[PDB]
Amino acid sequence: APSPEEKLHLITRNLQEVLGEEKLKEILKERELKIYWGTATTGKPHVAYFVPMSKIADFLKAGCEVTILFADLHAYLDNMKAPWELLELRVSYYENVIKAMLESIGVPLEKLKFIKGTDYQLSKEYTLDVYRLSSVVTQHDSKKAGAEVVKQVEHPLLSGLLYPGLQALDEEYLKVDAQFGGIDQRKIFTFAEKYLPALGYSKRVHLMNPMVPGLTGSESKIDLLDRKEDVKKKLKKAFCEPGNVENNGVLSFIKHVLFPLKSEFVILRDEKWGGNKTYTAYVDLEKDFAAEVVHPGDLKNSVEVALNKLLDPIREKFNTPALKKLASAAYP
Amino acid sequence: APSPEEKLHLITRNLQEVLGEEKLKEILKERELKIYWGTATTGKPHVAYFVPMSKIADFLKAGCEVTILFADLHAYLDNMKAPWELLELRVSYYENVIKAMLESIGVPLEKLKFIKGTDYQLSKEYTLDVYRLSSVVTQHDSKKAGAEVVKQVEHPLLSGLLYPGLQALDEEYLKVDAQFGGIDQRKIFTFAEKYLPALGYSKRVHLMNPMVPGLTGSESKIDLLDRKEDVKKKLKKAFCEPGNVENNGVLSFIKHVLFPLKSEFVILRDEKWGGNKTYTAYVDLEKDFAAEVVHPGDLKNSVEVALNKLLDPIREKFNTPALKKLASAAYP
Repeated sequence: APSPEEKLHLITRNLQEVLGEEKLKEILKERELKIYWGTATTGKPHVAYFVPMSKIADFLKAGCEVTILFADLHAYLDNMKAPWELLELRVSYYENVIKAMLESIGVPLEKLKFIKGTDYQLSKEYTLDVYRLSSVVTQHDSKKAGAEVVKQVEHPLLSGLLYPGLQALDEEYLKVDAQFGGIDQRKIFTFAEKYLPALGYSKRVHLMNPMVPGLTGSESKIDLLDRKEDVKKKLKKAFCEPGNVENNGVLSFIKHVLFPLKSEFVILRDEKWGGNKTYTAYVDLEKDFAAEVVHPGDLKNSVEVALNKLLDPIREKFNTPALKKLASAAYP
Repeated sequence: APSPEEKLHLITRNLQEVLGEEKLKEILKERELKIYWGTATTGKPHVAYFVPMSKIADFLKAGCEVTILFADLHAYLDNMKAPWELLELRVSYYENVIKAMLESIGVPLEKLKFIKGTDYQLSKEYTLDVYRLSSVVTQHDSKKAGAEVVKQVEHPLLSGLLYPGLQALDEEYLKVDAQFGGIDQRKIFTFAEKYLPALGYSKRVHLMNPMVPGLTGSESKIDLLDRKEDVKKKLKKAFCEPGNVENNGVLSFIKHVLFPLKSEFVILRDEKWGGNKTYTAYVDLEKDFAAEVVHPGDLKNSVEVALNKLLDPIREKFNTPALKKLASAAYP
């Protein structure tokens, strides 16, 4: 063990949609799945970044080979004045924060690979394939395909129409069986399934997470390096309506990040209201929240303790001289 | 000699339009002009190809450094099934026919350079600049810019929007001061003058020939290798209306190809109608044609003799075993 059925469950739990189940099962009967996930390197990640990271951890725990693609070429093109280093210092900050996050979750990293787009997206073979793609991709499909995902400008750039085919070719050049992302990427993924065969390449399996509401919703966001006192204050302002299970950023963070750690979640609650309870199925926590026997305040306190456990080793790592230095440069 | 004024006259005679006269004169006060001209390598050239070749000959005679860019990458992308070799055999046919044409005109070739697009259009620096261009070129300007020139399809390809910026970057990567082409390329040329500075590169001088009506007008066309008997028959079917000087493919071929050889043209005419006459100014031939004292038949006979003089060494070169072989392969 784990068996092919167990691997399939770990790979696909919590996803909104799977494209390519037939090929996914054929691969898992024989060998480990190869998957990539792309990240931008521009913003400053906050605790929402744990939602894709929780699936990356699942893939690693299932035995998959996981490549994380850092989009540095794209980052430079959306801010060409944005000085050289600063872009690659931010790539380096993202690489170090992802490693720390996965170490905190607690998964084996031997099969995790980090690649930068510029490592190969300017190579002659890849560029020739981009030209081939431009000679079969209609201008329509590229906008259609990119109908969301591409930031929407008034005088839109050519760059926008190139994005979908570059993402498709990354599947082939990273030599993976599958790409993971969000359901908001669905039209990019179906574009890749249509047009890779035109170039003689295989369509890939596509794994799509839901768009998970933010924890604070339901700067102002909890940064991965925020200290305990600010985690505490920001979570106490989090929206969390009593009995609301359908649209609740606190429950969503438990479903997608905290419950999966050990397939359980501890609610901290005063003895007066029943004392602590350990849930072994998310649906059971949902039922009690909908019944209003788990109060929002207690839900938030329960998330605060578990989240601070996840953040503690990351904050400690980033307070060493070498990473404290990097964080300041990447984000003056 | 020749002086800067003489070079300017040879470079710009017969053009429809010059963009960049100020920079052109500044360069010719100091050094030789560097110019490129691009050619496709797909069709089978016919005698109309002498119209751009006559300007290439002028540039060489003026002392310019001339680069001819063979668009082989573009040729492959518009026919990817179109087998490898066959595309490059056609590049080789075009290289050999241009050399023979210029040798027949009689110009020095020391400063003529042949480059294939694939020699550099897949290089990392060039590709990065293509991505930079895509991040400043609006999708509008590229279609606007490409409003003619790009073959017009119903479900148009992305490839079409890339063409104008690739042509612009060729100016920089070929390290020229100027690009020559047809007036039908004007919107591509003004695109290059707008967007090269965005990348930190200089705008170029642009030299534009008119769109010259075909000789036969005014397969069915005279191929550069057609034998004398077929030249004769095809020219006798050429349209050439008596007294018509404004739209006359026979007069246009004389203006753009034959008169420039020695800045004269001999009309062959029977003694009954005045005998032969040597014109030293095209306007003088135009006046006599408009006066109907040069008959269409005599105009055509005069072109037949001069054209067969131009074609004779080309036909002889292409009848050697090595070039006869190449012609058949390039065009089964």
